[PDB]
Amino acid sequence: MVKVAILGASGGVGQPLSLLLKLSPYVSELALYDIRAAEGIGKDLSHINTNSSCVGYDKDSIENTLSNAQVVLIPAGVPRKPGLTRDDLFKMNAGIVKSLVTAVGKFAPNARILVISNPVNSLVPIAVETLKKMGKFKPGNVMGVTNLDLVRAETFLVDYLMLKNPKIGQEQDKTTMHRKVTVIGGHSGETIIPIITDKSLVFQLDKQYEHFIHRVQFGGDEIVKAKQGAGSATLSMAFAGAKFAEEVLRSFHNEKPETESLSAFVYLPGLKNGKKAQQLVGDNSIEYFSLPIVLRNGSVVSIDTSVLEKLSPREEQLVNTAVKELRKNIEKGKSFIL
Amino acid sequence: MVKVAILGASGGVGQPLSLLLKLSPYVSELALYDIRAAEGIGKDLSHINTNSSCVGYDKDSIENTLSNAQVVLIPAGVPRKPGLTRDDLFKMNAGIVKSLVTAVGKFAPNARILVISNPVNSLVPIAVETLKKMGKFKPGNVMGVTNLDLVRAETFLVDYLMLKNPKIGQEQDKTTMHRKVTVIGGHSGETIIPIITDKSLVFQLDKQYEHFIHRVQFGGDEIVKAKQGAGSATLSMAFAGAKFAEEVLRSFHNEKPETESLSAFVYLPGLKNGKKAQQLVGDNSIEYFSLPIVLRNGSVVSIDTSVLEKLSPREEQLVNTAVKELRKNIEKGKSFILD
Ligand SMILES: NC(=O)c1ccc[n+]([C@@H]2O[C@H](COP(=O)([O-])OP(=O)(O)OC[C@H]3O[C@@H](n4cnc5c(N)ncnc54)[C@H](O)[C@@H]3O)[C@@H](O)[C@H]2O)c1
Ligand SMILES: NC(=O)c1ccc[n+]([C@@H]2O[C@H](COP(=O)([O-])OP(=O)(O)OC[C@H]3O[C@@H](n4cnc5c(N)ncnc54)[C@H](O)[C@@H]3O)[C@@H](O)[C@H]2O)c1
Ligand SMILES: O=C([O-])CC(=O)C(=O)O
Ligand SMILES: O=C([O-])CC(=O)C(=O)O
Repeated sequence: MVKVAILGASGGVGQPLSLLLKLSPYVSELALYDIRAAEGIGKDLSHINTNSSCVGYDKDSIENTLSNAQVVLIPAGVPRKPGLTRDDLFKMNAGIVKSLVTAVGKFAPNARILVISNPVNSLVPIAVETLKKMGKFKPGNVMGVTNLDLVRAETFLVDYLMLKNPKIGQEQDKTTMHRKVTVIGGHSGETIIPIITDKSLVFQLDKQYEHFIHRVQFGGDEIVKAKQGAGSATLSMAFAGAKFAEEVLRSFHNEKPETESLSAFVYLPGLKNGKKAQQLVGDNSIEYFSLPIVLRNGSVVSIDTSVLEKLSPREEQLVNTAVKELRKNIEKGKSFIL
Repeated sequence: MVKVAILGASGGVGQPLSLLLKLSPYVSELALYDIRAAEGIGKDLSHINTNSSCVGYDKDSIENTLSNAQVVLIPAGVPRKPGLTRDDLFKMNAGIVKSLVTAVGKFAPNARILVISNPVNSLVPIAVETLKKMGKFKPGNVMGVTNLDLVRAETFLVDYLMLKNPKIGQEQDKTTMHRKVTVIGGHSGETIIPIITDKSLVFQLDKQYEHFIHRVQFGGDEIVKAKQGAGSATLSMAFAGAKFAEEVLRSFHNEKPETESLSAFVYLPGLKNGKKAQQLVGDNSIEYFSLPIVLRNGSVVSIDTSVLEKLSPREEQLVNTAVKELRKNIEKGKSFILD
């Protein structure tokens, strides 16, 4: 059935991501690539008694890694650290994503590409425009992994209900809260739009609602601070990213997604209902948004816009703020490569 | 239901181990402790949408880490390195285990203590002899985690079958192969004893038997070599360690273990059928061996000796060489405390 490659497998995200993917029953080969250390990490994980073969490859061996792959996860990139501006991160990461995605376009042009590298809002456009340049772009096959934002929302909605109201918070199970909240937009504090779909819950949060919003939005900053400068979220990204990959993998075996309204940052003009999404977010030419997606054989075949149809006034304002930032993020991406 | 603490949570083994423990439905509170970085790693994991509450703690907060902990995982240690002698490696890890186990004795004396630190064969006797001296030693509660040996055995059994007979290789599920192989003894190449139960797997293996047996025993080395001196097994360890802790945690909630003949390195004299095990291994005073255990409520209540009762002439030969070296491993640990 399905070969997964992981480009950037040896990093803080990449190792535990590789570990979690070795545990997936949907994977048949697992290939790990990095500029260093991947062969040892693959060997390490090949001892695990799950059915997948796991090989890591050296820095000169991206082709062996990619050849025949159906899904390509990209945790490669440079993470936030104290000596580094957003613009530093943007340019270094843009080079990485370009080379790795050019490698995909040459060695496995049909694979579903799941981009973890940050800034997702501008690097996804880099991915797409690189593939378009190559004549290799399939819009269903390029996904910005924004699912860590959904993981946080689920977690924080329970943690904020516990605080306000130990009554209601008892009955909440963090593992199933995706029934009650959906995250859309982009992946930065200006662009993350948490949409509580259970309107009762919005009211029960009361004055903790605005804190909840802010917490989901700035979760990235929170871990950077916790890790005392040197480090960003790694382990929980690995988790979120493997969860998303597992939905993409499910969809090769004709199975229902476990997350209701699973979102990824996708190219609206190439996907069904993208034009309706554009209108619904108030901007007729915006090219990318993180929105709930429908998967078949690991490709996005439609966008489900339901969550855009019942926005509160407050949420409309979050959308508006997101759109204006996103337009700039996208343009910075496209123009770095055009 | 249960509070879990991880001492050494920021290391190569500890971070992935902590992530897997965050995903356990059996855990109420997950507490992480290291000489460095454990607070950020706890915060990172706290964002994961599973029900456990995860908090990390600085080097001076082992007190709050251990308070009400019922299960303590110890991945803290120094791993193998291109530089280090056997004896210098031992010295460093001995101090770390004595020190962390003392704190357990002081702040969570009832906890089930799961020792991942290596050398397991000597570090588990150090934890016991530390606890005895404090008057806080319960034999059911100290377990050297040897589960990675089982994991490799399961996996190399299939890898080796494939290359011999693909018809049968392909028939196997790497994941449930703890019904067809059980590992006993110690955790080192001289002490690991893979008992292929289901015998006709041994004849298909043919001259790949001695090759397989050796692959399992020297798994650690293989990773050290594959990581080109700079690290040992981490992620597979976190996996094998987390599975093992899961069986421990599972036994708190009236559930059968998922792993048949689940082994761990335990103190024979303090344990039901421990005497029977010593006889069956051909050493009446050997105080430690990794053997299938029965867990009631986190604690080892008996040793199941079945697996020693029926042994090939080759398997008794493996028991023999393991016991000789284990005596020295156990003495090397006991004397570190009994000095
Ligand atoms: N999408 C999200 O929600 C989210 C969350 C957390 C982190 N991130 C991002 O994920 C990325 C990785 O973070 P980390 O903490 O794992 O960083 P890291 O520096 O620990 O690891 C990145 C890895 O990428 C590898 N790499 C670099 N260039 C490469 C190339 N050309 N080919 C293959 N591999 C290469 C490095 O060797 C390293 O092993 C960062 O860009 C970070 O901003 C995204
Ligand atoms: N049982 C097994 O089968 C098995 C398998 C693999 C590794 N190991 C062993 O596990 C240990 C960990 O290896 P690793 O690769 O994670 O090493 P590492 O060096 O990556 O991790 C060691 C961690 O232990 C911490 N530590 C040291 N002293 C401490 C103390 N007093 N209190 C709290 N934390 C402390 C360090 O700060 C670090 O975060 C080693 O001894 C290694 O050989 C055992
Ligand atoms: O904040 C960062 O740089 C990494 C990230 O995307 C996150 O944790 O959300
Ligand atoms: O070999 C080492 O040094 C670490 C270990 O215990 C293993 O991988 O089995």
